[PDB]
Amino acid sequence: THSHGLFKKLGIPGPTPLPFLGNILSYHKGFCMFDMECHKKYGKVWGFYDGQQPVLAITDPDMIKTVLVKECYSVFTNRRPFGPVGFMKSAISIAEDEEWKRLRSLLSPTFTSGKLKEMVPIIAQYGDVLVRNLRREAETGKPVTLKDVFGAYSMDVITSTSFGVNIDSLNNPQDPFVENTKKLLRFDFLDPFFLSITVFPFLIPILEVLNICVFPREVTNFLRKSVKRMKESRLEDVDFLQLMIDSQNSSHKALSDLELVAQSIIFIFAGYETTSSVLSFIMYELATHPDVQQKLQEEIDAVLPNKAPPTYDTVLQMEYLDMVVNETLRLFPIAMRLERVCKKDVEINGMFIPKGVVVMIPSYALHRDPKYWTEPEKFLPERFSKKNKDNIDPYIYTPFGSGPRNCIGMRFALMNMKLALIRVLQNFSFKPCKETQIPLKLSLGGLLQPEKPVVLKVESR
Amino acid sequence: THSHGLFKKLGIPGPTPLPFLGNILSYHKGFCMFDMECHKKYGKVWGFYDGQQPVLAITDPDMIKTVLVKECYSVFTNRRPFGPVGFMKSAISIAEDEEWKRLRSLLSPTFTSGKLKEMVPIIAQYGDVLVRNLRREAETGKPVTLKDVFGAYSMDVITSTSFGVNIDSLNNPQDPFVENTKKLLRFDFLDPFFLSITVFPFLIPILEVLNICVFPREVTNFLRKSVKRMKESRLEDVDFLQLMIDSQNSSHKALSDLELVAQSIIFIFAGYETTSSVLSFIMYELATHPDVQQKLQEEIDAVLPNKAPPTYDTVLQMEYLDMVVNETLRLFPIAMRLERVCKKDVEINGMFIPKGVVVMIPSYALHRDPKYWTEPEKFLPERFSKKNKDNIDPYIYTPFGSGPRNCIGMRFALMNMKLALIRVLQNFSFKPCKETQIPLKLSLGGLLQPEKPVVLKVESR
Ligand code: HEM
Ligand code: HEM
Ligand SMILES: O=C(CCc1cccnc1)N[C@H](CS[C@H](Cc1ccccc1)C(=O)NCCc1cccnc1)Cc1ccccc1
Ligand SMILES: O=C(CCc1cccnc1)N[C@H](CS[C@H](Cc1ccccc1)C(=O)NCCc1cccnc1)Cc1ccccc1
Repeated sequence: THSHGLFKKLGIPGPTPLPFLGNILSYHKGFCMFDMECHKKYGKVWGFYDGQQPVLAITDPDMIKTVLVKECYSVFTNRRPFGPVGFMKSAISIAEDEEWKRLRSLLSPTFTSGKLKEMVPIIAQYGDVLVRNLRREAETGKPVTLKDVFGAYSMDVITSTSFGVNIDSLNNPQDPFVENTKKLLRFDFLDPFFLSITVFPFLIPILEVLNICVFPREVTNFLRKSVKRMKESRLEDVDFLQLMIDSQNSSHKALSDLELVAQSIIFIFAGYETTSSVLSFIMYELATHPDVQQKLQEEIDAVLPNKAPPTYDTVLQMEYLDMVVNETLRLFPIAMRLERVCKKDVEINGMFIPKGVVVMIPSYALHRDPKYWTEPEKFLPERFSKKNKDNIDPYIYTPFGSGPRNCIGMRFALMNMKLALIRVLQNFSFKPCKETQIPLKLSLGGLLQPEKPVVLKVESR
Repeated sequence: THSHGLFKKLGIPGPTPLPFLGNILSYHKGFCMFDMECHKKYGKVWGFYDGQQPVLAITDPDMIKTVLVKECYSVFTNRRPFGPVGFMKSAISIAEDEEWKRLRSLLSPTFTSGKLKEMVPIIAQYGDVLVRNLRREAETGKPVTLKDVFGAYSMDVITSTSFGVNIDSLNNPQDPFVENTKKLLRFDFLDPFFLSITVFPFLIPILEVLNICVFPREVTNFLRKSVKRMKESRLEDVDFLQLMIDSQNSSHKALSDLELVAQSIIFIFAGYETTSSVLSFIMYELATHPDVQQKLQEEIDAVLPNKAPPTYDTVLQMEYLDMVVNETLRLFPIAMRLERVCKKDVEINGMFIPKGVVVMIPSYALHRDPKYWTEPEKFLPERFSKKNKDNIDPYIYTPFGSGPRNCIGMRFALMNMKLALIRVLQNFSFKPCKETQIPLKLSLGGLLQPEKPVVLKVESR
């Protein structure tokens, strides 16, 4: 209990921390639930201890804007440290302060709406590959596991948009380029290893000296040379790698070759498990709400008659599609929490925040708060219609974060997912099976994933 | 050899580092000598590795000013980290960045020339106590160990100028207030413990979690309550404690009670072993250069006839006294090195310095460089006469450092030592004994102290 008396001093409420452990025994239900209960017992602001690390939760919308936007560069610039990360210290999502601001500048033009429009015909091709692999499992006439057919598509989109490799991953389950990227899995921070790091942060330097890394030494070594091969095989003869190779031919130093590999890995990590997981939560909400699934299939047939191919402009045209995606992200925000490290002794919105405190925003707990959402746990896509979309505080619904450090690929991800939904709904309908978990139970761990894999019926239109 | 390829890349020369150990095996001769040899083999700029920590030495005067003065706040603000320090993180000599700048502001008025003039009659009283204890060892007619009679005086000056306690330490060898302060000893950074920290910096966080501290848990606990007792016994009824208690009755927050204890300990640490050690090196240079000792005794008798008591104005009046003190500090600069941590990727005086590099200035090696000193190893106080004192680059001779982070007590220390020398030379002469080590050999460790304790003859005038 070295720093366990800080919140009691400031008068901030919170649960009682055990020595050394702090409040980590409360994670037995998961992040999403320890947050909802704390929002209940204590109100708009409270605190707790991840081991000896004090964490200050905030739920006031005006106070959130100061953290994420206003005092972002001056105060709350970096995320909660974690390791050992090895060379992935150069990834944008991990870099801090000034190294981060240089990386955010060198990679921001990579994610403009102009570059995204040139990636659309490439991503659309794997929508067609997604249909043929789903039509073979539809004539199978038995339940189809979503995260396998969506994982194959998300894998396909990543390998092509980031490196230019074009593989049918579902029909090439043993390709070298596919074998490595499947070993990249989302970090479970309530799992044994990362919990020990939370209680023993002093062990992080020991692991760094042993070259141990949370990113496996082999998948990283496979890409560190694949890039340097492609940087010397494409050279000389619209992928993320090309845009980064173009960037180092000009804040204010060019992207290094190892920094190039770091961002490529972070893009694969980001677009792989997120795209396939969100697409799973959407089809579960459509199969259990056939009214929604039918209405969306009709909007798709109006913009794209004769099962016409979707384009960049035809996708941004659909609004009920954007309503369904936003509503699913409300009930299942894959981030759950937003966090920033306080680097100074500052006073925001009338409250003293000392240096070293981790400020946290419980996104999951705010997405299901009745103070802003009518019938929160119900899947009602009408909240985001242009009639009611104005009653939504942009600092309560933050699926992609907010401020200068929000998700840099928010819009590649939306385009990637909407293109998949359109082609899938132009050829199939989705019914619930007997083994379909209803209602869906979230995993008690540190990931926003279903307890049991989603299984649905798939029929051909 | 994680970061052992940095200097080889930049083209900077330096000795070959072993894996993990780096260049630490070269410290078998000491700091002062590994520095002189490196100044020889490599020139004006070189580098080496304290374990995995790269250290860049610089010896160009214009490049030193940028580090210590110009880019001090922007780049080279903090010293080389070391621990575990516990609550002594709040000491000014240890605090970093903005916490340091706040502490330097709150304690700068404590060390003005105005406050020092009010401390003179107090310090002068223990000059008289120094004489009587030396006159009893003069009629003993046998060699007198200097660091025992000067340690008693330096102890006396510290307890009175910092807390107001007045003890004859040499005749009260068992006083509670004297027993604790004698347990404070200068850190030997070439000793087993601090060398292990250099090779295993990842062990510092482990020791911090076990409340282990390089400052003994007992001497610190004795002063942490002695202050809070005196802060409640003097309250309510010219010491360093009073000036700090006055400071917390006004950048820009008042001094905390624990921060008060931290600075008091750093003042005791500073003024104790330094004052007694420098006074030992001076009397050794006077006893082995009787021409100097006689000339100074005559200058003292001109300003202060009839063994008149020295005052603040009569001390600043003497110039040969100031010449002797400066020349002794040239041959024995107790700091040996000046160091700063580079916090940015900067380019100073036409050289790229990457982040995380420790910039080092070899003070001992520059004080004995023939490129600026004629006959460097000879004790010639005439270098600092107002005739030749202009041929001395203020960035080569830096016994008290330079820039915004120089020694805050440079001038309390000079006044403390000169007052002792005057009273001692007004009553005694110092002859060398048979056991007098001639020439004096410095210790092969990490401290600038004699191999054997200095022993001299003392006769009454
Ligand atoms: C449904 C899909 C996705 C969602 C919901 C999502 C959400 C988020 C959230 C909540 C953050 C943290 C924002 C904050 O801390 O304030 C974030 C950061 C980030 N995301 Fe995403 N993301 C998605 C997909 C992607 C994709 C496909 C990429 C591809 C490059 C990507 C790249 C990044 C990066 C680089 C960051 C860190 C930005 C920085 O630190 O400067 N994300 N995302
Ligand atoms: C012969 C006596 C002394 C000598 C030669 C000496 C020399 C030095 C040197 C070389 C430095 C480092 C400067 C740098 O890093 O640029 C320093 C720092 C310092 N000294 Fe002294 N010193 C002496 C006595 C004292 C005394 C009596 C005090 C009493 C308070 C004191 C207080 C300090 C402090 C607080 C610092 C750190 C300043 C900071 O980090 O802001 N020193 N000294
Ligand atoms: O720091 C923390 C908190 C540490 C902690 C917690 C509790 C206790 N003790 C310590 N967690 C994130 C840093 S690692 C993040 C992990 C990840 C998330 C989703 C999918 C794959 C991988 C990652 O690799 N992201 C790459 C890019 C990406 C991934 C997903 C969506 N968009 C973009 C912070 C973070 C969260 C979300 C998004 C980005 C970063
Ligand atoms: O950081 C370092 C380098 C660490 C390292 C080295 C090698 C390898 N790996 C790591 N060393 C100093 C920080 S501790 C200093 C120690 C000390 C010196 C003299 C007397 C008593 C105590 C201290 O307690 N000083 C208090 C005030 C004082 C003491 C003496 C003279 N004036 C003022 C830096 C420092 C040097 C000199 C002066 C101040 C600070």
